[PDB]
Amino acid sequence: EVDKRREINNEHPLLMMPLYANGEEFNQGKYTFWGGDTLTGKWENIPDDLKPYTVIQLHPDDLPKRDGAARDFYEHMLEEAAKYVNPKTGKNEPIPVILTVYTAGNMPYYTSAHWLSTSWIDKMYQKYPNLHGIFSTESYWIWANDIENKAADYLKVSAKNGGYFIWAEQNSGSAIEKAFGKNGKIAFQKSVDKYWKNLIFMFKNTPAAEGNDSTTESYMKGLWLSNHTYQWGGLMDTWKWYETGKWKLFASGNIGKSQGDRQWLTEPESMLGEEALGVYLNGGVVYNFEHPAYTYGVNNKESLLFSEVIKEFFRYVIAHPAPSKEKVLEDTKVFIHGDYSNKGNGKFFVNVNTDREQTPLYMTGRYNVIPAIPGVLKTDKLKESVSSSRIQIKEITSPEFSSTQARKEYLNKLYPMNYEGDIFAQKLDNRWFVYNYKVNENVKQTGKLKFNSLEMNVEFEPHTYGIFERISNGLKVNLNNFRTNKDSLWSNAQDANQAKKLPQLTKKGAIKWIEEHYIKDTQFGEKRVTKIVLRGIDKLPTIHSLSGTNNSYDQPSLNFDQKNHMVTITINSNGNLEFELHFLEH
Ligand SMILES: C[C@@H]1O[C@@H](O[C@@H]2[C@@H](O)[C@@H](O)[C@@H](CO)O[C@H]2O)[C@@H](O)[C@H](O)[C@@H]1O
Repeated sequence: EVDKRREINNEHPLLMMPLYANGEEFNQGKYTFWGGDTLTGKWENIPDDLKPYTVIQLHPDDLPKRDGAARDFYEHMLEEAAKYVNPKTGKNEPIPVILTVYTAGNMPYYTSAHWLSTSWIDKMYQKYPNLHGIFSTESYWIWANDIENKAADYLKVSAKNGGYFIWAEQNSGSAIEKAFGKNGKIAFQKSVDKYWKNLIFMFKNTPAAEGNDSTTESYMKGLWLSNHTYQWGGLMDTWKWYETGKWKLFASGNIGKSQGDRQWLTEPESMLGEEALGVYLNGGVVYNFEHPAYTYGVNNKESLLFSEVIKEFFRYVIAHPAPSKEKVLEDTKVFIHGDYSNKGNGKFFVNVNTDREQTPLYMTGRYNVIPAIPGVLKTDKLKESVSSSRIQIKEITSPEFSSTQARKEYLNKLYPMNYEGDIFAQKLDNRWFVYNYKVNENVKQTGKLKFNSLEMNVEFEPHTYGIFERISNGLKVNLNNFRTNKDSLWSNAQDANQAKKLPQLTKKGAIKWIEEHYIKDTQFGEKRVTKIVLRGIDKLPTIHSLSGTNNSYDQPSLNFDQKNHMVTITINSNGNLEFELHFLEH
């Protein structure tokens, strides 16, 4: 094993920071990125506390589809990264980079990445110590005849150099199963046997109409737990709103895949945090997002989605490392072996822990994410673990998984009910994680959570998550319900028919909209109410260390009922929020 170029694990998580090449400007002799970020400027902007956990991911986007274009662009940017000087200290501090080397099956009619040989990648790794890895993303819809063979070579060249091969894919058309050899293409299977410690496997939740979110995430987790990948994570994509045909928030009717650039702007900001919790709570540690202009920003500035949701979430997962492999193994009661593609794909989990076929959220944390690996793989390394002795490893073809009802009846024997209410909640140590699981329905949810004898009842609007930690002197609360008003994008359309017929915003138009109406002159959402009721409290709690998104919250209201030893906390806000309540139990 050659020494790893960086650590990627629960204590050293990874936020990929995408920069997409502007191929139009490349044709004009310029080296630029869509949205106006620069490599140096973006890196400089990254808060210093996050720099150790953040890597610039170059993507070749619409560079010309000809030999040399991607190499030229990439070499230019690798040089810029390598030569970077920290202005505050005058020292050369090479910027860490991941290159996107494979996408859309590397077809020459789809991507300039086609013309990036493994020889060239090896050369770049050897020339640039700051090249930490290479990335393959989104080939499920164009599963090239040699994709597994190519993937083996990317993993091997990364292992040769101590870098990581990172692959983001969704289980559409059995993609994840095929990657590991389902249909007899076993080169990557063999590569992973040798080099899994240099592999990161991520979901890519883009193709949302196909509903493969839960099954792909199950596989990512299972592959990690069974030593087929070093770590896992996910790429969470606001284009899901386009893929599923949604339009104005909460509006009825479906417009199909007709208004892409309006659609990728509309997903509520805080919903990205809801998605990211599924990674974190299940031991994943690598995070990436699209569309980058909305999820990260433009012109070397942070979007509000980034500053108020993603940045704060990522800081949280650094301060509170995700559960380790050992911990997740100890907690796992059921591990599935077999192909979801033969058991309804995403339908497998509908009415088990997801509320519908097309969602990136869960409706209960009772089972967490049930880990699985494809049928082609073996569970030998899983069983060799000192931490796997109490796991029931079950074939997906088992009677226990034959129907929705059978799944719950089986899982309920091993995963006890641990809260009440129709809401998502999951407990880790002294922390309850809660969110409203509605996607595009304006419906409040309620739940009853306990910390031993202390009862906490919550009421949440959609697009709201919270983290409630019992601390020695009371409760720490982190709340995020940040959701700006996107109705302006949908003006002039009273119904779905009209919305479908709107003029296209276009890619350039959406970037401009972000600049003119999101980075500045933002149409913030209305403050909305969250309720928290604590029962079993001695005296009126005190509030401490209150902070959050500027101008986004009223002072929380505390109403203590001495006779009933309870307090009702009413919050009116739209943003991230943090505070501690200090109290004793009765
Ligand atoms: C092949 C992929 O292209 C880009 O993503 C596409 C988006 O640009 C958009 O068209 C959505 C629509 O749902 O589909 C995408 O496939 C890249 O961002 C991605 O990394 C792939 O290269």
